[PDB]
Amino acid sequence: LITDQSREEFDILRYSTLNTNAYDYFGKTLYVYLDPAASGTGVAAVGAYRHQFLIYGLEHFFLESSEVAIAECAAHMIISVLSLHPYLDELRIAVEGNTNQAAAVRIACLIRQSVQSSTLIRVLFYHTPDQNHIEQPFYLMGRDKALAVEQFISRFNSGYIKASQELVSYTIKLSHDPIEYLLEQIQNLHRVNRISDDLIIAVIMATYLCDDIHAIRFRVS
Amino acid sequence: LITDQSREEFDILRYSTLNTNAYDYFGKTLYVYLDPAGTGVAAVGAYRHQFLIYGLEHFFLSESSEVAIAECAAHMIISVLSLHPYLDELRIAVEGNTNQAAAVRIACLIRQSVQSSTLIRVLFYHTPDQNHIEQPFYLMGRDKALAVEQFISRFNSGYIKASQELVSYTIKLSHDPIEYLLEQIQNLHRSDDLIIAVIMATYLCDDIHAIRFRVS
Ligand SMILES: [Mg+2]
Ligand SMILES: [Mg+2]
Ligand SMILES: [Mn+2]
Ligand SMILES: [Mn+2]
Ligand SMILES: [Mn+2]
Ligand SMILES: [Mn+2]
Repeated sequence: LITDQSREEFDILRYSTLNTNAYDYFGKTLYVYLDPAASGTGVAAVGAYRHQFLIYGLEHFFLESSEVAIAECAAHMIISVLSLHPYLDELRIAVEGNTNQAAAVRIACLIRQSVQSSTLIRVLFYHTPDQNHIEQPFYLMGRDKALAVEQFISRFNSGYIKASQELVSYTIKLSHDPIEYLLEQIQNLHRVNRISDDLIIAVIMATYLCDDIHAIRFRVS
Repeated sequence: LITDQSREEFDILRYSTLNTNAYDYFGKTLYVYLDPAGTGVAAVGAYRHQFLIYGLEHFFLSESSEVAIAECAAHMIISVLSLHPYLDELRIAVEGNTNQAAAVRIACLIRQSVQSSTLIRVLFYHTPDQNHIEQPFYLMGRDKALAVEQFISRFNSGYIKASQELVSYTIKLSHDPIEYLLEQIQNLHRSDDLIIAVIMATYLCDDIHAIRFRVS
């Protein structure tokens, strides 16, 4: 399914971002995605380097309002990633509103609040047309899922997704190695009972939406 | 000559060997080379079909000329094996083109420094001379060209990489060992004593070289 060799490499080879002053080959766009949800919240923040993908942040979160914390957990990850990578100059963010578009709306709003208080930046959100035929800041996930998974798998096995040394994770880092933790969940992927899959799904997606195809669904919030 | 990328990537891609606990495709064997007099030493191993640098030394030289050279080489090694327990054998080549005899003393001294300090199989590269005496040194001739060609070809293709925590005692704290070798890499056209040590180490990792290594 997913090759031991591809997994190993993912583990023992991470990109030493803080080693160079030559940024001329990395992205400048941080792309982030979050699965909200007994269950857990997944957050992944990725960017490009040459023709490859760099994971800069992972959160997986368990539980005053669910919604205020969820927002704050993610805003915290972004302001730290951004801090460590000054070549970044734009945030493209996608919030899965799949079980409750209502809540996810506020969560978008809240994240932007937090981030822009901290730091000066472009902040766009994944905007999809609602029921009154009107654009909102949530991702409704569905028929793409399959392509997205079958894409990562392949991208993964060929070594295109790489972690960074200085990857930020305030939820996972004090208990596990973000990356080994992630692997336990990649190890668990299947094509299409008790298997929290929220971290990996968040990764997969945050990697799929970076294309040109979706370059326009992101829009000033 | 060498890509602006293959450098850039060397700088920012290093093996983090201690999150893994497989070592299923890790080179158990560690290859070491040294060029005597600037003197240069390189500890090198294999990952799958690619190479890693584990350790690096450029030492400048009070008497007992051969003892310092060897003692320095040895310290690196024991530091390096201590960090990578999967390492279980040792293939050391000691260049000797000025004096061949002094090459052989340095050989035997390194041998003693290690086996005193740790229990491990240790082979040296051998070469016949006047009397057909298979003697524990490597003589470096027409191959330099070849070996270096292979190296360019390998390094551009991204197969020669560094361990994120690699040993250097002779270098590390006013210079970064990686940046330090890297400046010597931008020099090569087919002083330089370190990179030659690197070029040779990797070169000797090849199966076609195995029988030349024996128990000293
Ligand atoms: Mg640098
Ligand atoms: Mg591991
Ligand atoms: Mn979900
Ligand atoms: Mn979920
Ligand atoms: Mn020499
Ligand atoms: Mn020399």
